[PDB]
Amino acid sequence: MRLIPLTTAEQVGKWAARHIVNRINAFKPTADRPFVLGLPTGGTPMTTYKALVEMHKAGQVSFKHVVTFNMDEYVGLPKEHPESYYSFMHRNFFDHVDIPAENINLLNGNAPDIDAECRQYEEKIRSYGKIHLFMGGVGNDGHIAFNEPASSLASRTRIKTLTHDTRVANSRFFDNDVNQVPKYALTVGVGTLLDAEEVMILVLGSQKALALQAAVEGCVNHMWTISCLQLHPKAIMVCDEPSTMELKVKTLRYFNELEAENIKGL
Amino acid sequence: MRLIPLTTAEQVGKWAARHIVNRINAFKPTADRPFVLGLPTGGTPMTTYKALVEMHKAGQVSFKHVVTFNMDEYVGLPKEHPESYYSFMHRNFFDHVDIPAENINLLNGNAPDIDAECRQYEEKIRSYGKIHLFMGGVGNDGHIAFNEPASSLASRTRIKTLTHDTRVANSRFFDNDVNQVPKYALTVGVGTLLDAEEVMILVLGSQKALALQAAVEGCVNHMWTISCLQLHPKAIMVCDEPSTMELKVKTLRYFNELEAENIKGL
Amino acid sequence: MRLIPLTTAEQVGKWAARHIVNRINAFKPTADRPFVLGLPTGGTPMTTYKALVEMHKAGQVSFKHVVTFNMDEYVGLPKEHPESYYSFMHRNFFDHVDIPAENINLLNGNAPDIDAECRQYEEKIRSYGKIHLFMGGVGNDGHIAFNEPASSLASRTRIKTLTHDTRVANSRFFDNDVNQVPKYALTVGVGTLLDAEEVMILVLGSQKALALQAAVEGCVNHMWTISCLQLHPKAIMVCDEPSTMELKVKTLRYFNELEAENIKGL
Amino acid sequence: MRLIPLTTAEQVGKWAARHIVNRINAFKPTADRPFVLGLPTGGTPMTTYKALVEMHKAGQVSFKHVVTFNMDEYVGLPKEHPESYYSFMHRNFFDHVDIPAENINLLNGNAPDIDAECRQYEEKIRSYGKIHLFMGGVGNDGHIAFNEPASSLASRTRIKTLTHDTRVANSRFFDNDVNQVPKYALTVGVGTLLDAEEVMILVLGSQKALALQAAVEGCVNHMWTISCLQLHPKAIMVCDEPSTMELKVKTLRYFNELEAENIKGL
Amino acid sequence: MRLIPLTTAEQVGKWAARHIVNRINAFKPTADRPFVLGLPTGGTPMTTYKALVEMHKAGQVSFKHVVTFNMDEYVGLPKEHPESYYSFMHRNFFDHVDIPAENINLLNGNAPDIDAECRQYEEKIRSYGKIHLFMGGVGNDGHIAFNEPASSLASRTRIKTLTHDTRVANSRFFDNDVNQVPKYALTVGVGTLLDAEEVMILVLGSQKALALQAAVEGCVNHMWTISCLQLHPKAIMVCDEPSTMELKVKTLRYFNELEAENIKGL
Amino acid sequence: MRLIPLTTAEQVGKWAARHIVNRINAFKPTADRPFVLGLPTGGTPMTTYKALVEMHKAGQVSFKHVVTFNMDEYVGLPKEHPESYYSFMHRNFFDHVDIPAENINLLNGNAPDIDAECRQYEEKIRSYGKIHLFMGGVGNDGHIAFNEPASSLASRTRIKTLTHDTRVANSRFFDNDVNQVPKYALTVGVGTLLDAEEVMILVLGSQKALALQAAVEGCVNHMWTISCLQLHPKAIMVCDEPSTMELKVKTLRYFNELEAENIKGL
Ligand SMILES: CC(=O)N[C@@H]1[C@@H](O)[C@H](O)[C@@H](COP(=O)(O)O)O[C@@H]1O
Ligand SMILES: CC(=O)N[C@@H]1[C@@H](O)[C@H](O)[C@@H](COP(=O)(O)O)O[C@@H]1O
Ligand SMILES: CC(=O)N[C@@H]1[C@@H](O)[C@H](O)[C@@H](COP(=O)(O)O)O[C@@H]1O
Ligand SMILES: CC(=O)N[C@@H]1[C@@H](O)[C@H](O)[C@@H](COP(=O)(O)O)O[C@@H]1O
Ligand SMILES: CC(=O)N[C@@H]1[C@@H](O)[C@H](O)[C@@H](COP(=O)(O)O)O[C@@H]1O
Ligand SMILES: CC(=O)N[C@@H]1[C@@H](O)[C@H](O)[C@@H](COP(=O)(O)O)O[C@@H]1O
Repeated sequence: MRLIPLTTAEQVGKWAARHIVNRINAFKPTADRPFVLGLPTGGTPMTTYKALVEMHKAGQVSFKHVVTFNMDEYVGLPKEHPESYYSFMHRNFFDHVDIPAENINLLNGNAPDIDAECRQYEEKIRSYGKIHLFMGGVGNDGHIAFNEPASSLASRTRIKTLTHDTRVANSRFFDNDVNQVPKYALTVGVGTLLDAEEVMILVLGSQKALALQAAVEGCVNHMWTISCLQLHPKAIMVCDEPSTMELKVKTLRYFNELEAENIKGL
Repeated sequence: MRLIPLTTAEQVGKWAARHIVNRINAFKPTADRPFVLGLPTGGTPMTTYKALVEMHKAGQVSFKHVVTFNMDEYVGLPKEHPESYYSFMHRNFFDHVDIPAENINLLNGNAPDIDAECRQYEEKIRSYGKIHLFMGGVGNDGHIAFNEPASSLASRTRIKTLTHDTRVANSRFFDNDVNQVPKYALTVGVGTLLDAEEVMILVLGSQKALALQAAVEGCVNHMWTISCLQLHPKAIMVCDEPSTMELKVKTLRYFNELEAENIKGL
Repeated sequence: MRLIPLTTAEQVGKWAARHIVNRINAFKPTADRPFVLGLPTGGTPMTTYKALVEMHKAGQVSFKHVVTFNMDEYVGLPKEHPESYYSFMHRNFFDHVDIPAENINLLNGNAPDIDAECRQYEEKIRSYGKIHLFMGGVGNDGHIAFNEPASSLASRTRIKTLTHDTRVANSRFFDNDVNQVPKYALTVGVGTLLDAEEVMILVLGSQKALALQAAVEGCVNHMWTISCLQLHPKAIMVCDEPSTMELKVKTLRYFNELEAENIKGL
Repeated sequence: MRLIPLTTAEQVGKWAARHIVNRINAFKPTADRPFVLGLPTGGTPMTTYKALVEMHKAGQVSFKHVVTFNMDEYVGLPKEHPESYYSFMHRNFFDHVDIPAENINLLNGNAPDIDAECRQYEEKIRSYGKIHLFMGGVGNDGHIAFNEPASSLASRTRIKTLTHDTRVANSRFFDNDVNQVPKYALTVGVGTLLDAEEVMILVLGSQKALALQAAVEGCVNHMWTISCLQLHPKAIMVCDEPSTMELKVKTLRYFNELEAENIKGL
Repeated sequence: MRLIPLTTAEQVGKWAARHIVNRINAFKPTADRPFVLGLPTGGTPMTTYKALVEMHKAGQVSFKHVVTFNMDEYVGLPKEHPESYYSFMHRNFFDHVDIPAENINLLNGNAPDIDAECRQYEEKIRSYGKIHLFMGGVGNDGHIAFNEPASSLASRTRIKTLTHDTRVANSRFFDNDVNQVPKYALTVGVGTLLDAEEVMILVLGSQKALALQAAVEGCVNHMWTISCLQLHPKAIMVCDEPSTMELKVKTLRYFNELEAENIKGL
Repeated sequence: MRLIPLTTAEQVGKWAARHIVNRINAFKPTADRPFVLGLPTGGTPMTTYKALVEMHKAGQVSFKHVVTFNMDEYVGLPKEHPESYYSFMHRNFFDHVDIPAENINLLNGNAPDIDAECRQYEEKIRSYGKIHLFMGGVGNDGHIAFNEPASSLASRTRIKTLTHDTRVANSRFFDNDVNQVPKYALTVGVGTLLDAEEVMILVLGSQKALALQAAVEGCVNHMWTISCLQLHPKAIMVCDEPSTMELKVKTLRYFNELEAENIKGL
């Protein structure tokens, strides 16, 4: 696992965007061989989306040949609701880039047949082969996507019932009313993520400090699903300062020496 | 992982039996495509066996097309001994149902070639493809089948030496004489169980409270082999009240909200 | 997992050598079907190398048909340096046995293309199929090979930056000057080791007590990479007395009863 | 320790306030023998001060012979500042009760000699002899009063430097500008608190769930000073529902039945 | 702390009983200066009372000038009930020794004013001044006397409500009917115990293995009140073999060599 | 607790030595009111004694009215032996300062009645009244003085039997022959230490990293007696860089800013 210890969310987003652009550009995607990118929503990826749009506008990247897959979506939330994940992704990313509409994949939380929706979603990823880079965040309770505590570390895309705390946390976007936050969501499983070629998790803020420690210094367990990355051959966690506060001095020292050159864009 | 928090062993057995019957019936087994069921012995599955026999007698299930595989068997215990696992399974289940004798699989603890016995057992499961549902219990020390502490989480069917505590625990059936409990047993491995399509563990009594916590809230480790279910994509633990006492309030609250409808047979 | 609780490093080496000889002899290697052995360096395997040379001289084993692969090698250390792993292996083993030079595999820490070196190394193991028995030691911090804390449990052969503590520990061989210990090394990954048919770890001295406990009684985690053996279907740890001091009385009692006969060569 | 498991903050306040009134009335304070009360600030005791004001107005209690001591005060913040603990206390409590100015004892955070201030404060308590009941809350990191992690469990009243985390927590009352909150504060020590005849801690909210677990289920340590209550002969923890989420089912079960009759008052 | 590692309960009793006799005889009790002895009930001290009776009959000790105090007593159970601690003590000890009735002090669980009872009890001890040796056992959850988990480490003699687990444990003496065991009990507190000049705890059985580990290797906390012995200047733990199974090899090693000569008495 | 985070042992010594001088000079010792100083041996305080000698020679401090007490002494080792703590103290400190022989108090490990020795020692301290400052180090397993793991947190001066590990640690001064180091030692107890008005512990080296974490972040327990400082009202830990490697980033951050001005002295 690589851990990039940065100072601010701004730097985090600049590092992540830069890494994505480099993967894409080094890959040289075509219409017959596209780059498959997995994406998250939430407050965490905002700086990364901001920097990506910039770079695109500056002619640094083209998503003309990039296929995207999102991690999850709320169940029973109208697609046009400002807070639906479909809305988020268009408002903050899709509307500003040159990605073909047929290249965008999102789960339908209003699918009449939930199981069919999830299976087809997995079948859609398979037809492309694999996700080259899956970007994500981490929940306060250590959840990756909506794979809440007690989720199988070998789980696939399926419906999950949101923890009360996740709902309270997400009430931010629902004018602080937990009663308005959807109780369920369609989400890719831990095994789905483990199948990605590279996984990049963004960690920002003190609220994630415990989740980072569980991920870095904790053991593999299903209560903190982010611990699954210990089993992934190519995981990177990009962090800011407050999120590293629960780590041991030696752990951070090691990562600091490691990424010294790699983080000095300046 | 799903955890069904019930109150009594009676309810546990009624839930388990019901789940098995539904799997079988929904599967619609034929002679060319049989349902493969993995089974345990011990005090734990008694209520489940009781309810299964009932349902069969009431014409709710037919084991005419069900192939069974048992988890383990004592080494060096005569097959006719009342306490041999072969005896247990016939006395409490086989004698009362319409399952063909050629459809029953049990390990021979008196096999002259222990390795040959175990290999053939694994070869027999393979010829059928896979075990559709493996039912089991959990030991006080967290063992699944006889995969005692320090057993490989990728182990296959093999011979294992019983822990002293397991023997003392099992002395119940040997008129409380530990000296009469077999020191060894042939058992399916953790990897053998992980290969099952669905795994259903029954947890009953306060003696299992620590094992349940290790399974639900603990990390993956080989000292408590029941933790292997965290790696299984389809595990269910059916519990009574005393076995949930070591769990965190939040953990039980989550599972209670989850199974509210699913447990209200009434 | 099997754990052989011996008393001295001498006995440890005699047990390990004996086990290797038995594997080789029982295997009956030919030029068309050679025995593939993975090997370590460091202070730990000295007694085992000593006993192996003896047995060979006594006509008990022939490495004429054995292919070897070493775990790691220092980056940027001249091959002729007495402390290079290449030097170690020739000085303490190769020079004294009848193994063909074309049967020896070592990583080139001076490879101009580090990635190419590591990939080819993995390709070389694959061409042979698999490593039949991989012998190794364990670091104070729980590292297996140079898979330092925070290494992926699914990692392959690659370059790794040595922890400061590992360097201080290895300064023994560099006349106690940490500044002389190479900062990097080419090493086989955890997944590379997990792929071996059998893994035998030698644990000697009180300095390894914490690493042994992490391995035996701890949970699977990437901070203590030796915990990966819990996932291996055929691991054995051969220990002396001081290295078992952190284990629970019950754990050692179990292993003592288990290996009573198997360790009484006398 | 007694732990009163309630559902709501309103209930906590009603319970706590009734407890104080009962103790005072049983004591029968007079001019020569006043009842000494220790009090806190923060959002936690708001419902309690409210209820207390209700009871006084209703003629249920009089503070005419109650001497009070507050836990702490910010250093350098002007007395008349709306957020000084002096203002909080008057705005929320003193302004509505019949307590004579003589009886109010608050730490002077703007004293010329901070060392002398703290010492005279401890002297004040001693002069009266003993604080009969000390009410307080608990910080998110378990700090009691301003005895931050790593404070001595035998500490007395002194100047203390706040944890960045505490400042972030308190920034709420300073328009969320961490730069606004005072870096230092005068506070009673853990020893001062342990000297109190009875200690009642109010726990409200999910943010305090870890602190509550540390206090009830953890060991005594100076990182979570709230754990010092395990050494107190008369300690009570009054909690609302979300604060008990990290406790064990058995832990909450025990307390629920103990306090059953004691909370049915409604 | 001293820990006497023995093999059998008979040895524990013989050791413990010799210790008491030695202390008494060294003390040279008289009418004005009696030796004060604290005593427990339960299955644990059976071998000790037996040995003690043997020694007295043999003319080795006399209790004519020994004042005794028992740890606890069930509330509401009639004195003459075969299971009241009053009956246990007489049936098993007093009936066979020369202790005058005056010297026997037991808690009256059927007193009209439970509060007054506990207080007078503490007064009794103070009148004599000090308990020279307090013998006791440890519950499965580490409770000492009836100071159940969450009791204050500074508690005094008071009424206590038993844990459901304790009641299940004690149901043995009530024909295994949990409904038969008293929900309450008067008991000496942890403080009362810590006031004893010397405390000797007998640990027998596998059921006490976790409690013994908590006491010796755990931290001080009120969940396992037996941990309070870490703060005692003169504490001894006398154990049989299965009770030491959760300790570390090094822990038991240390104690074994310390007590080597001390237990060879046979 | 205060923790002074320094980089080098030289800095630790300079800091610690300045602290002692400051305290002495502020105290203004005289013949009737001497300053009582507790002192340790071992490699840890070498830089401190050196600095102290420098300051005395420079006319900054005088020990003419300082009474000193040492923590411990080997039993059975002749006084004049180069490694007796008596020799260490004179060779390294007393020989260079103006302290009169009358003022030196060392434990006599070759006394005819070890019990009487320890008791008179405690009497010596009491006669002076109080040790104003006790300087000491911490063992690798966190033992303070020779109060090895499992010593009472309320212990007094007594004979103690060393842990094999401690002997291995001290064999350095006995030509690395463990057989050379004394199995027993007279030592001040944890209680004796807690009675000191102020306790300053010097922590140097990576070998002490776990002990430092136990002391600062662990719970109070008798396995790591250094944890007793959490109950002390005036404790200071002076550390070099590698000793802080197991602490949390936040823990070291806190202390760094507290002591910022306090260590800039250089
Ligand atoms: C409607 C609903 O919420 N269904 C989910 C199911 O999809 C999931 O598989 C299981 C937990 O299992 P997992 O997290 O291990 O997949 O919980 C619930 O049954
Ligand atoms: C006769 C006997 O008891 N043999 C078992 C062996 O079958 C098992 O493989 C090993 C533990 O390994 P495992 O639990 O990881 O398979 O212990 C013993 O050697
Ligand atoms: C030059 C160097 O040191 N490169 C390594 C890289 O090879 C390794 O993959 C990664 C940790 O990841 P891993 O331990 O999980 O493979 O750390 C560093 O980036
Ligand atoms: C100005 C200031 O912040 N002073 C405090 C001091 O009062 C306190 O004693 C010590 C920690 O110790 P304690 O928390 O154990 O008293 O830290 C700081 O030096
Ligand atoms: C009737 C009854 O059960 N009373 C006890 C009380 O005596 C005890 O003080 C408290 C717990 O506190 P302690 O264990 O810390 O004294 O719980 C209960 O209220
Ligand atoms: C000769 C010898 O080694 N005596 C000590 C004794 O002095 C000490 O009190 C006890 C442990 O108790 P403590 O460490 O709690 O005092 O162990 C040993 O018996």
